[PDB]
Amino acid sequence: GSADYSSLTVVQLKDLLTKRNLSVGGLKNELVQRLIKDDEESKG
Repeated sequence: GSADYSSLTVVQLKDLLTKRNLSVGGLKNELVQRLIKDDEESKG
């Protein structure tokens, strides 16, 4: 009922990815997919 990257504004998606040593390349949805796809995969 909250999630994170789910749908931040392109400014936040770029902000977390910028600080994540990983930027977001693509449209707003691509940004959303980059954070969630990168977040779902990267996780011990």
